[PDB]
Amino acid sequence: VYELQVQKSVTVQEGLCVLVPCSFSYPWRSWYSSPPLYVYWFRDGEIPYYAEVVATNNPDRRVKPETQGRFRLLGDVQKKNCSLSIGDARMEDTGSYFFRVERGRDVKYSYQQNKLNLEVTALIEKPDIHFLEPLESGRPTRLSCSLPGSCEAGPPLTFSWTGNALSPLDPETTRSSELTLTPRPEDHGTNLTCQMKRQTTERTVQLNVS
Ligand SMILES: CC(=O)N[C@H]1[C@H]([C@H](O)[C@H](O)CO)O[C@@](O[C@H]2[C@@H](O)[C@@H](CO)O[C@@H](O[C@H]3[C@H](O)[C@@H](O)[C@H](O)O[C@@H]3CO)[C@@H]2O)(C(=O)O)C[C@@H]1O
Repeated sequence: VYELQVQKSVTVQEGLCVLVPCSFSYPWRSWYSSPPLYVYWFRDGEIPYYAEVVATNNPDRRVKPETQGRFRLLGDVQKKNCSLSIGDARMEDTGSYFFRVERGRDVKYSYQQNKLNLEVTALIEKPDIHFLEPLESGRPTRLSCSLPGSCEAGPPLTFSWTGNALSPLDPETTRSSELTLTPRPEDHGTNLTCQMKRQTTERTVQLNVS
C-alpha cells in the first residue's frame, strides 16, 4: 500500500536544473479525521527525526540552507505528487535521496527502496543568442542571450556582451539579457560575445550586417 514511483537515477549539468517526476501512495483510512500530510526529501542515510529536509511541505521543519531555494516540491502533495524540482545544480548535490510521508500518528514511512540518485555533471552547454535575422545596417534590432535548461532558482545570471560592434554604444546597456543596436558596416563580420555568471559560458557570433 506504500508505493513510490520515480526514476532511480538523474543527471544535470552544474549550474543548470532539472525536474524529477515523482508519484507516491500510502494507506489512508480516509474518514473525516483528516490530519495533515507531510512529505520530506532527505539526503541518503539521514534520520527523519533529526535531519533538515532538502525539501519538505512541513512549515516547521528547517530546510538544508544549501538546498533551500534550489530543491522545491512541485505539484500537489495532496495529489500523490512528490515530484522534485532541482535548480542551479551543484557538484555538492550529487548523491542519493529518499522520500518520506507522515500523516497522523499511523502513517509514517520512508521510501527507502526507491532512493533518488542525483548526479551533477560539469556545465558544457553555452548560452544562446536569438533574433529575427534582419542584420541591416542603420536598423536597430534586439538580441536575446539566454542559457538552456536554466532556472531562476539560485542567484540570477549576470550578462555582459563583448565585441568591436559594441563601441558605437554605451558600455552600460551591455549587461541586460536583451540588447538593441543599430548595426554599422564595420560591425558586419564582427565577433560579439555574451558571457554569464551566477552572481565560463560564452557564445561568440559573427555579425552578418547586410
Ligand atoms: C511500515 C510502516 O507503517 N511505517 C514504519 C516505517 C517504515 O517501515 C519505514 O519507513 C520503511 O522504510 O518505519 C518507521 O520506523 C523507522 C524510523 O524510525 C527510521 C528512522 O531512522 O529508522 C528505522 O529503522 C532503521 C534502524 O534504526 C537502523 O539502525 C537501520 O540501519 O535501518 C532501519 C531502517 O531499515 C525505523 O524502522 C518510520 O517511521 O520510518 C516506523 C513506521 O511505523
